[PDB]
Amino acid sequence: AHAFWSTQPVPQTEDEDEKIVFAGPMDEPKTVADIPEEPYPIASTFEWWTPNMEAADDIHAIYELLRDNYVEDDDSMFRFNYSEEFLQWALCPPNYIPDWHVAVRRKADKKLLAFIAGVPVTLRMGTPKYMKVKAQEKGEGEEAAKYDEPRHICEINFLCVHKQLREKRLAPILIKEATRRVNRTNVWQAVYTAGVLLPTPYASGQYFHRSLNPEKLVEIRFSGIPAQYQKFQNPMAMLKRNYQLPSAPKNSGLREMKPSDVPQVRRILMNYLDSFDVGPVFSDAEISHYLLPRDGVVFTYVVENDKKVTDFFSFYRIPSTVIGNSNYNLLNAAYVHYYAATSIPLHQLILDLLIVAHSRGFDVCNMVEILDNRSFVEQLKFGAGDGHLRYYFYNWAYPKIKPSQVALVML
Ligand SMILES: CCCCCCCCCCCCCC(=O)SCCNC(=O)CCNC(=O)[C@H](O)C(C)(C)COP(=O)(O)OP(=O)(O)OC[C@H]1O[C@@H](n2cnc3c(N)ncnc32)[C@H](O)[C@@H]1OP(=O)(O)O
Ligand SMILES: Cc1nn(C)c(C)c1NS(=O)(=O)c1c(Cl)cc(-c2ccnc(N3CCNCC3)c2)cc1Cl
Repeated sequence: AHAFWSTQPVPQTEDEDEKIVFAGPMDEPKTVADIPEEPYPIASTFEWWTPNMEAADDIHAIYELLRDNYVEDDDSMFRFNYSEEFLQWALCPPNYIPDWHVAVRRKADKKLLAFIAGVPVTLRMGTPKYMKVKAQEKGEGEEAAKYDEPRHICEINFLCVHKQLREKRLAPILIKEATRRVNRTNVWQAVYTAGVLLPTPYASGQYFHRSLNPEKLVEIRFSGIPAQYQKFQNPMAMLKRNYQLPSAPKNSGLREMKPSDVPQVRRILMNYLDSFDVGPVFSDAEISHYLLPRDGVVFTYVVENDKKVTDFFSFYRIPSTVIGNSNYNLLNAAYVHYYAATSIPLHQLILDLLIVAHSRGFDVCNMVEILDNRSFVEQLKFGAGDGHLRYYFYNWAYPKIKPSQVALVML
């Protein structure tokens, strides 16, 4: 049973998801005037707080909460340690709404207890291709096309309750208050991902990992030496050999992205993401924000030969705290972000991603099997992990799609 999720406008079961044939809202159309202006009620010893995600101290406060209380693996070996610079980048994109950054603090001494954050996204979330075909076959083209235009909605992330406050039904209250603040802004859908299975994803993909520093990954037990390698005299030497990379990129004309690259990168990215059922639409301002290099946060390279940009890739950094190991404090992970290839095969473009990430001291390259990420898995020696990222909408009925039909990278 789901005492909270059963009350919310999301599909309730997989069986229900199979009956969905058109994109559209779940709930009753409602107005901003219908939405309470007073904050959701909360216990008298707590209070709502809106941190300023551009202000160093407030960013540091939220950073500490997440550092100590955000996503861990099941064996409490690793915990995400999103940096302060990362949080300001993720949470303050163009036209962000400060009121969508929602915290709870203990009233007496202002102890920070919980967080949830929304950001705007312009999303294509109309009926997927395979379902539009079914609609044509049945003379239902019109209903299937009703919500084809890209929508201005909310992306939700960084939901976090302090370890001491777990299993007290605080997460639902955060979710209700975030919903209220978003609805007051006349937005009625959200998109979110989680590693856990909730009612009810519209897509799911496995995580994949590419070892860059296998000796450290084995040391911290992110990886082990696979059985097959025990037939060698030095299993770790062979493992290191297996994962060795060039020390400099191989593509002629690879360089870091510059502000002047924004229009070309926008063009080639938007052309590419069009091929997917669910994907973001990005303005120039949003391309600049999400793709221009930021030290320690996001790294973006373009292939420019003979004064023209033909390809690009981007990756972002999230270190994870290594909880139990004494010798290392962090696992430095690079995550595959947006990319587009027009001049070279995708594997040739992404090999340079691995090369750059390795040169910069990253330990592993991670991604979900979205976009065309499957197309380079084997050649570049990615392996599936035990994790899955599930993709959800709030208040949006959506036919189940494959993860290779998802083009929205979730941070
Ligand atoms: C229109 C605008 C709409 C805006 C809102 C869109 C919706 C956004 C929804 C949020 C998208 C977040 C995207 C991300 O950030 S995913 C990252 C989530 N964060 C973590 O995993 C950090 C570590 N864990 C925690 O901080 C806590 O365990 C959390 C906060 C996750 C739950 O705290 P706690 O463990 O103390 O439990 P509770 O007693 O307060 O509450 C129990 C209820 O919460 C349901 N639950 C558990 N985990 C999740 C989860 N990841 N998404 C949604 N719901 C979740 C659970 O099924 C149960 O409901 P029900 O099964 O009884 O029905
Ligand atoms: C290195 C490491 N550090 N940590 C903390 C872990 C769990 C690992 N192991 S992992 O790499 O193999 C991996 C990774 Cl990265 C991520 C998740 C996961 C779980 C829940 N949710 C998300 N969302 C990402 C998008 N925003 C919303 C939440 C990701 C699961 C695994 Cl299992």
